[PDB]
Amino acid sequence: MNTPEHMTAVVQRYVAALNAGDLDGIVALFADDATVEEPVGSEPRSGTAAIREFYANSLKLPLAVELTQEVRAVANEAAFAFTVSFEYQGRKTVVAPINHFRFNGAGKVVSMRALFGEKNIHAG
Amino acid sequence: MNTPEHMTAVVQRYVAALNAGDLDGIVALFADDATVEEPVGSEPRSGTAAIREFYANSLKLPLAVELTQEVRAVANEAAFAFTVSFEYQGRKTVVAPINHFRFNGAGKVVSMRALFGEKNIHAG
Repeated sequence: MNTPEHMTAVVQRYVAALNAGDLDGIVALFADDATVEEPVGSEPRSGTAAIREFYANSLKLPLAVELTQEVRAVANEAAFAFTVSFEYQGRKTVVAPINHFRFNGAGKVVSMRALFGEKNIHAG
Repeated sequence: MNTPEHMTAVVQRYVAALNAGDLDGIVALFADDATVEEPVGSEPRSGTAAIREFYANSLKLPLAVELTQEVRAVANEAAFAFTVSFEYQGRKTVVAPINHFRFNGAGKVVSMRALFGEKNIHAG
């Protein structure tokens, strides 16, 4: 099993890499065969290439990401609440998802699911 | 597909039924083939009898439960952050999970998974 300390450090590093626009640092947290489903209910992206492209695309505008409560981490999984803020054409948006990671035996993320709907998308 | 507003009202009903110690009102939110897994990594309880027993066990102590952020709801799923406190012989414990619900076509909860570990629990 993963330790909660490792899974919590990863979640913190994810947030910091998003804030830094550090694309390589984000992708390095994932397994080679990982999948990302964001938002929940959309079609999943699988493998390094598609995941790197997903994050490259999510970083087209500067993002401010804040973890907004403690990380929950138990049994090879972690969940966390956060916000992502950005501005486009003079309009600010703040999105507030809950993300879920599952980790493999080597401590890499094998699955990310980002759960948020239209009610979790707010004005800046 | 479920509505985010139906899912959100069920999360609030759940929380309200826990606070009132209303065992029937909790179990009525679940499908008769639902599974509950709390904490994540423990053996899942499946079906009405086991789900009623699971909540009867939770309700052996008085609970104070409150949502601590807005509910996330999309597709057929919801996730929520909350705290639960309870007291046994004058000693109080507070726990901060993130729960995830999946709902069926009829709007009942077909699966609840509760993520938290010892780092999210504070006794006395």
